[PDB]
Amino acid sequence: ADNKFNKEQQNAFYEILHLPNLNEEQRNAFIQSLKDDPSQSANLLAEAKKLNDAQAPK
Repeated sequence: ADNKFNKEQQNAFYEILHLPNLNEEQRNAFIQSLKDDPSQSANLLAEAKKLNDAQAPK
């Protein structure tokens, strides 16, 4: 849990962390990037969401 994020950054953080189809590697990667530059919240969340969706078992 991280409380240094306000709203969008926080949603992005927790959503990326929540993404089940996003493996620990990429999850921790996007999380790291989220923490490194919170300004990329929507961007990283977008990439992570799209990647999570793409990596969704089919």
